[PDB]
Amino acid sequence: RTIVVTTILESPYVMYKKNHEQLEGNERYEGYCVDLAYEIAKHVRIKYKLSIVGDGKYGARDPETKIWNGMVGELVYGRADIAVAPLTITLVREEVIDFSKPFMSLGISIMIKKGTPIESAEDLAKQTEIAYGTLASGSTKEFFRRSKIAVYEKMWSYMKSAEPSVFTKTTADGVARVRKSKGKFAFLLESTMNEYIEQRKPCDTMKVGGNLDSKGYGVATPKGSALGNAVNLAVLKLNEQGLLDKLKNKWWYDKGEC
Amino acid sequence: RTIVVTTILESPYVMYKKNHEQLEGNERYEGYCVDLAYEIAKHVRIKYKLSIVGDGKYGARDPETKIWNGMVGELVYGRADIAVAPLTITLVREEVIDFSKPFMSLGISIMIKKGTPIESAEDLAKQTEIAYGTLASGSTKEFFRRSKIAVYEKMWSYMKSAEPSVFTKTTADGVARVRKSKGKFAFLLESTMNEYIEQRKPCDTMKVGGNLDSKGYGVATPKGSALGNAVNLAVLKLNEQGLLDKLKNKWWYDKGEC
Ligand SMILES: C=C(C)[C@H]1CN[C@H](C(=O)O)[C@H]1CC(=O)O
Ligand SMILES: C=C(C)[C@H]1CN[C@H](C(=O)O)[C@H]1CC(=O)O
Ligand SMILES: [Zn+2]
Ligand SMILES: [Zn+2]
Ligand SMILES: [Zn+2]
Ligand SMILES: [Zn+2]
Repeated sequence: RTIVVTTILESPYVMYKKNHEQLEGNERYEGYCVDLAYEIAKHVRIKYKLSIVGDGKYGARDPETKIWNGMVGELVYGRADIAVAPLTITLVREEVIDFSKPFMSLGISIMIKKGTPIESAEDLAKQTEIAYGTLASGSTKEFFRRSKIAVYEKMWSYMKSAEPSVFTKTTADGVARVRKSKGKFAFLLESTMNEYIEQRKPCDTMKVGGNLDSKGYGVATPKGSALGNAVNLAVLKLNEQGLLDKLKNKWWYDKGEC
Repeated sequence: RTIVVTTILESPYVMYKKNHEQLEGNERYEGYCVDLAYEIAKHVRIKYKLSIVGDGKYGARDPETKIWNGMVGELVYGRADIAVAPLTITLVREEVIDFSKPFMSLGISIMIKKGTPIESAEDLAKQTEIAYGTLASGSTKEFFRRSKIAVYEKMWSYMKSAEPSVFTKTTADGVARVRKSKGKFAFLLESTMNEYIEQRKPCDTMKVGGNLDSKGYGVATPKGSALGNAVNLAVLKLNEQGLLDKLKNKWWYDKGEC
C-alpha cells in the first residue's frame, strides 16, 4: 500500500522545483520536509506519495462546526496516513492526532527590518508608531489570543483592533510587509522561518531578542495509527545520527545568501 | 486504583524535605519532578504514590543478562505505571517504553571549577593535564561511546582507559570531584544539572561553552499504555499555560545563591 503523506507549501520545508510541471510524483517537490519524508519512509520501510493538503491549511477546529480542517482534518478523517510539515505541536491538535517527538525546535520571535528601534516584545507593546502582527491564523496568533501575561494581553488587544489589519495570510506577505514598511512593521513568527528569512537575499531582516515560548514541529499520524511507533522511532534515529541537524544546515545555512 | 509513579533522587528534581522522617507518603519529597507529578496527577485525574526506584538507576539494558534496570526496568516489567524524572529521551529507551513530549530541554555540557583554562570540548581533547569524564552510565556516556565525530571519538578513547577512573557514580560525586581537584578535573554532564550546580554553592563551578547536542526529558510509561496519551496531553497543557517555565525558575533560579 502506498502511504499518503500530506504536506503543505512553505519555504524551505516544501517547495515546487522550477521544472515541476515537467516532472511527476514526489520528484516535483524539494525542501527540508521532502528530505525528511523520504528518510522517514526509508526507515519505516514504506512506499509513499506526497500530496498537498486540499484546503491549503495546517489544522484548526471550527468554533461552531467543530470539524477539523487542513492537514489535521485529513489525518482525523481518513484522507492521509501521515503529515510531514512545519506543524506546530499543540495540545488541541494532539487531542485528535498523534505527534512524533519534535524533529525541530522553535519559538515565537520578532522579525524586523534592520535599523528598527525595537529589541523586545515590551518595546513593541509600549509604542504605536511601529505596527506589528502575526499570521492570520495558526498557533502564533492563538498564543497571543490566550495569553494572560501582561505584555502579551496588551499586544493581543492592540493586534485585534489595529487596521490596516496587522494580520497577513502567508509568511511571504508578512515578510514583504516588513521590507516595504521602512521599519514601521515588525512581524511575529516562528523562530525557524525568521532564521530562514534572515539568510535570504536582501539581507535586510533580522530576528531581535529571544523567543516568546518553546515549541516543536512534529510528524503527525491519525490517533492509533499502526505507523505511529515506527515513525517516532525513525525521527529519534535521525536525530541521534545527526541527520536532522544536517538537513537544517543544508536548507537554512549552506543555501543561505547573507 | 492507585498509580505507582517511579522516580529517582536527583536535585532539584526529587529531594527529601528536611524533616522527612516526621512526614509520610508523597509529602516527604520536594522538587521540580514532585511538582510535575502533582500537576500530571491533577489533570490526568488519578491517585498516585511516589516510589523511589530500588536500584537508584535510570534505565539501561544489561549486556549479558539483557534485563532492563532502573526506572525503565520498573516500566518494562510492569512494576510502575509512570516514570517522572530527568530521564533522557533516547531511541534505545523508546524502543521499550513510551515518552511524553519533552517537559524540559537540554544538552551535554562541560562543568569546570572556576579558573580552569578550557572553554570547549576541543580544548579538552587537545590536552592531558586536565582530566575529564562522565557519569558511569547514562545517555551522556552513550553519546561519546557512539560518536563518530573525531573530537568525541578522541575524548571517548581517552575516557575509556584513563586511570584512576574518570567515571563517577552520581552527580554529587562528579561535582565533589570537580571541586576537590583544584582545576584538574572537568565534568561532562547535562546542562540542566550544570546550571543548577552553578547557582548552588559554594559558587566555584560554572558551565562553559555550548552544548555538544540537544535532547529533552520526557515522562515515561509502559509501551502502549492507556495512560500514555493523557500524560502527554497533561505535559503539553502545562507547557502552554507556562507552568513548566514557572517550575524551572522556581527550582533553578528563584533560590539562586550565586
Ligand atoms: C505557516 C503556518 C500558517 C503555520 C506553520 N506552523 C504554525 C502552525 O502549525 O500553526 C503556523 C505559523 C504560525 O502560527 O506562526
Ligand atoms: C543523572 C543521571 C545519571 C541521568 C539524568 N539523565 C540522563 C539519563 O536519563 O540517562 C543521565 C545523565 C547523563 O547521562 O549525563
Ligand atoms: Zn536514513
Ligand atoms: Zn482594516
Ligand atoms: Zn494544573
Ligand atoms: Zn581504575
